[PDB]
Amino acid sequence: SRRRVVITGMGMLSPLGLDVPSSWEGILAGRSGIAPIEHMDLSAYSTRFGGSVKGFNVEEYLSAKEARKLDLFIQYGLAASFQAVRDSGLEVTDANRERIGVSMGSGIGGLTNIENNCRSLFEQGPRRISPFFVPGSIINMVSGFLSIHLGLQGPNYALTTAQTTGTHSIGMAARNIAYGEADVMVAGGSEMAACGLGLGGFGAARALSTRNDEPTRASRPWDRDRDGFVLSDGSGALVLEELEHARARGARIYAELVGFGMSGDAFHMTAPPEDGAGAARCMKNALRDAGLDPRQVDYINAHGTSTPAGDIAEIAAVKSVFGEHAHALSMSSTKSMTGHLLGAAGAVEAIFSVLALRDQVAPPTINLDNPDEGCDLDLVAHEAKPRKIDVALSNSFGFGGTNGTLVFRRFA
Amino acid sequence: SRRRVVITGMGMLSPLGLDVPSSWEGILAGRSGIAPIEHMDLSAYSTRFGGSVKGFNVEEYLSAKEARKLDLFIQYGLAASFQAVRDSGLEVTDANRERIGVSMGSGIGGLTNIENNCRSLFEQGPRRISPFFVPGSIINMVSGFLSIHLGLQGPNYALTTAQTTGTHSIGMAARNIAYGEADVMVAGGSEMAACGLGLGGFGAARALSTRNDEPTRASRPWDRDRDGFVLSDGSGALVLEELEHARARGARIYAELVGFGMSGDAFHMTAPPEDGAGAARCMKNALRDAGLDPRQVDYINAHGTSTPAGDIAEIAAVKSVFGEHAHALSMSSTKSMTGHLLGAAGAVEAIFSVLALRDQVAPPTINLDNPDEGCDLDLVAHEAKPRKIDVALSNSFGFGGTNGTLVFRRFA
Ligand SMILES: C[C@@H](O)CCn1cccn1
Repeated sequence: SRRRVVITGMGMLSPLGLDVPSSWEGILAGRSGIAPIEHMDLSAYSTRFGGSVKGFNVEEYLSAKEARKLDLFIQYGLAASFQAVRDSGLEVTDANRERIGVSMGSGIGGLTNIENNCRSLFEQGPRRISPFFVPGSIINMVSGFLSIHLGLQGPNYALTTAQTTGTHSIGMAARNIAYGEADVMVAGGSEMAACGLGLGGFGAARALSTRNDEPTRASRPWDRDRDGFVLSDGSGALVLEELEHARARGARIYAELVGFGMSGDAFHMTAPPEDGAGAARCMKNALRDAGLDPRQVDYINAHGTSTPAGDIAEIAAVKSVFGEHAHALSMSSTKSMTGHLLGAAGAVEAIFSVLALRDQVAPPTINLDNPDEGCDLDLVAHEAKPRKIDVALSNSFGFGGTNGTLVFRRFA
Repeated sequence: SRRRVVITGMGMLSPLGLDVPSSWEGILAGRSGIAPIEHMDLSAYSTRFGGSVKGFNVEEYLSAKEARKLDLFIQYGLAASFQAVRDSGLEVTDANRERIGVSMGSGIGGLTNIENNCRSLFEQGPRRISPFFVPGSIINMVSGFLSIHLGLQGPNYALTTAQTTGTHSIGMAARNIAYGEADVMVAGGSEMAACGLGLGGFGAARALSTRNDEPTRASRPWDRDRDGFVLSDGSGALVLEELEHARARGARIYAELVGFGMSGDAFHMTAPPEDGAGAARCMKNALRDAGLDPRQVDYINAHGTSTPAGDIAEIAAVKSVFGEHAHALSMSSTKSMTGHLLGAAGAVEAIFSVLALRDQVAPPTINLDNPDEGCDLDLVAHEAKPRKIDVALSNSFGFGGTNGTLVFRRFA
């Protein structure tokens, strides 16, 4: 019968910090992690900035020998996973290793490594492709490498659902625990899409902000002057654990995961429907799964991408789901500060939602100077808002019309 | 408690055929789908052959214009998915569309597209990258395009667990139905990694057979002269359906999906442990999940990739799990004929497992001329074996030590 699931550990690399506390300090201070990209020459590109992880030292985690074989998205996902496992205090033993699994996902995976090997193939020949090309690039190898390093023998998989990946990863990992397939899961996502193919491919779709001359103001969810998403890198990981398992070992519990929703839009390969119908279906599924009155929702960490169509679809979905209560809850987009971590967005934002519960504060939507037509909810413009938060919801929406919603609540 | 899950539709593209019945006729005849790869200069490569899909006409499924947007692996997954839904006879309606979802995955995804867009980026710069590069390449677009085309609003996601993808996709879709999150799921996987990067990437790891002189004899699982796997393309899709839902509409039921196992080896990035400990745990988990004794198993569709370490690990796992029943079951590798479809392997092999139950016949392991040391099980060498089959397993073992097992049972 369905077990309860709590959060006992969290880990992060983001454009605001090399761990959770440093990132959250930046979130609550309204700080932007966005800057001109330094790691490559983008003069031929329409977008030349994004949210880089600054000063990442892989030798805090892995030998230089192993790090050299692994795409940055794997290095970032292992960094966040190791932080989360250490934060949990959990000791892996022969008695429990078969009951601990991992579900760390990515939207795009090891595009930097694939591009660099493609360069070798075309400039030199196939004999110069790395022997580590496949295991160092493919998306399931955060789960694989974490399992090898920590001895995790539970369910071992990876989701790839574009910008919904981190939220789906955490929800499905929670279902694994709820249904008794595991007692502990490390779940979340990682992304490092800031290579020519990533910036070029999103640039070709004209999906990205082109505010090159003022990168910290580019990400402006629900602002009338928004012009697309800001591409960002990093990772979030959470240790999910069955409630009685956590209680038995005296774990510190940050919050309980009470609800998860999925829905498909079935509308368009890339565009969200203007009325947010799929997002509304998804939230309603999540609230019913959590056994809640929608009026219990205090805080929503929106997807809030800073796209014209995305941001207004989310307002429409929240109004449809919450009715008059839409005007009482607080909703913010932390992408205003972090940018869009794609398959890691739902993972870092789940962590921000749990910290909103721990600290009783709604993170701001920075850059919300002139709310657009109909964007008239409490969007926590400019500055963090201390408030009562018993229930927090984190939404994600992606290409393919794929939607996820997580519902967290205070645990006493 | 849990609902029962049955298979009511199947669809496939393989090196043997452009549908299930053509592919299956090849399987029972012991035919190879392996040949030198055409319309591609592989002079500089150590492997020049594989399993291609021959004569695929995407305009049976999509307009030319929609097809131009999508990588071949997405085209192949949509072909299998549309076939499976047609084969099921299911009528999607406003009354059931929120109860029908999709989980079609891929191991490596859009390599061909990445390679072609790399060419443009390196030669001409980012302004020649296609606008559809991202949504036409990412792994969740089979699920996305299928949901949009058929109006499916249920759970919409995509797994990527390397060579385990198709098995995990089917198993987790079965969990969705069993636990009441959906009544119908389209599940499986697709792959087209025959590009410079795929042949070059596996080649650099010296993982591929290099038997260029006799491609049809390259894939020789458990044979003492095997020298690595054969890379193959295609797709498999199954319609999974809650039993009472199938019975109410008069569905044709092929078989019941009674068990699903997952485990992680936690051993090595690409190699299984010599004793197949992880594969043994995974099969034991799948049998416990089905409430079956190892002695009830009649037929195993092996992962059976034709790698030195993989093939011998599976023999050890089967001996461990099955004890004095290990010789009574029949175990065959259909990869002897199809080669290794990577993330689609588990999907086409679940279909072959279901058809082994329908037709009471174990498919052959072709090329098994000289069984290796300790390879003394009933490996169905050379020729199909009519036999009693009530319970059939299908195993997948992938990079990162990720394991999956499905258990199918005759339905009457
Ligand atoms: C001082 C910190 O960077 C330690 C990171 N860490 C290594 C394993 C788990 N957390």
